[PDB]
Amino acid sequence: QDWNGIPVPANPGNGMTWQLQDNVSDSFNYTSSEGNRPTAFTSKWKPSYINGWTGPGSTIFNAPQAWTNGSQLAIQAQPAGNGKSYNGIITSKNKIQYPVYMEIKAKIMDQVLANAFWTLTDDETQSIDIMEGYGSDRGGTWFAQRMHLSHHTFIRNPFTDYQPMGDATWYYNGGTPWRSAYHRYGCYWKDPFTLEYYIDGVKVRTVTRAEIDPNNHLGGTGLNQATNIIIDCENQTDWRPAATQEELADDSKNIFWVDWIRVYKPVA
Ligand SMILES: OC[C@H]1O[C@H](O)[C@H](O)[C@@H](O[C@@H]2O[C@H]3CO[C@@H]([C@@H]2O)[C@@H]3O[C@@H]2O[C@H](CO)[C@H](O)[C@H](O[C@@H]3O[C@H]4CO[C@@H]([C@@H]3O)[C@@H]4O)[C@H]2O)[C@H]1O
Ligand SMILES: [Ca+2]
Repeated sequence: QDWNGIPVPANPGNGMTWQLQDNVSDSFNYTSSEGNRPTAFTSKWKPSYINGWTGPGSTIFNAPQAWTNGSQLAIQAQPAGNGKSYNGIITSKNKIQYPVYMEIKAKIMDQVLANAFWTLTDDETQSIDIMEGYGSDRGGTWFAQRMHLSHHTFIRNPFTDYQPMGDATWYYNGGTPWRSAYHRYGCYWKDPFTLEYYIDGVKVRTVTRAEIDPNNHLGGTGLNQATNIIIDCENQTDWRPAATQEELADDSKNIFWVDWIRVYKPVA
């Protein structure tokens, strides 16, 4: 695999080591697209959201915009007309649950669109955002230069959304924009109350119990459910400027590239 010899940066415990979870890991070293979906892909992933929802704001999730090129997954955006985009997404066919380390090597788009690697339960109440980036300087240099590290707890009806909002939820890298290179974005979901984030193999943030669910949307369980993996892009016009149609058409800038995803659990 692509990550051969790259250590897992999280601590598996004394007298423990890390073990790869095959069914949610992929080096994406195959070619695939709409009408050419091989087993290497369909055994693990589907190019759609976890249900029929087509995305927030000006997003239109669309299967053709997820594909692979022999070495990387492309999560692509396209013009949809009427101020909207078509947006790539994949989701896992298999669930994961703490304790679990999950990491991608990826390069976000030079777009105002969100690009994210995240989890979401079938009931849509629990989410971890391993990363959520906004690449273009047209969205503000402040955003282009920061990576969002967060999680959500929801009540579905009426819709109520909690995430931590402390300054440490947006991680700065000296002014280098995140669009400029591939980085490794990782998170150890250690238990329902403990999340650690890792960028380029370095621990950059720890979230503990008080920040997990202070409004009690989950009734005291914390982030405890088996959940789905998602990698997507979104046109989040409820709070972001809309992408222009020409930006969405520019294929030198409209692809969120993921070289690989790897997932491990701690073992003796
Ligand atoms: O950028 C990546 C993500 O980052 C953060 O994680 C965000 O929290 C996440 O947005 C969320 O994704 C899901 C979970 O909660 C919201 C949210 O936008 C989303 O789910 C939809 O929420 C809307 C309400 O705003 C609806 O409740 C919708 O329900 C659907 O209703 C019908 C159609 O399909 C089924 C769905 O449940 C139903 O039969 C939710 O899907 C990302 O931005
Ligand atoms: Ca690869």
